[PDB]
Amino acid sequence: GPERISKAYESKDVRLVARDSAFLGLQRAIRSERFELDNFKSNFPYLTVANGSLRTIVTGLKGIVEFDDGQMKDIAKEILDTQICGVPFSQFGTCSGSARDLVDNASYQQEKIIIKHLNELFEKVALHLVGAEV
Repeated sequence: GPERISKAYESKDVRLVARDSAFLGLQRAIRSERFELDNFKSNFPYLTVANGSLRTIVTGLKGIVEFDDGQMKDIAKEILDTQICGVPFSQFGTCSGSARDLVDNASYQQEKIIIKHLNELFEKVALHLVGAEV
């Protein structure tokens, strides 16, 4: 007998509870979580993917279009598109041996300007952050 039973949860305030969950999705987006030159020192090109934060905050963005249903959804698309290190998110999802040789030839001070590309990038994230003060 291949039958399984599951406990049923009470259903009440489907939209109200769902709205609260959407709030938490934005919270993860605010906390962020990314390693810097400490591990990007020698493993800069090694960690190309791992749901670092771009994909997780994109899920929260889906909840934004569903509840707000405004032009904020369009702003979310722009947030995904960004250039860091002179190359877009598309060329920052993989490792290249051409970029591994360039990194080694560069020093820490050169990586400091590269981390600055990241610093402004963080600032753009804060621009969508002020979407709660409106």
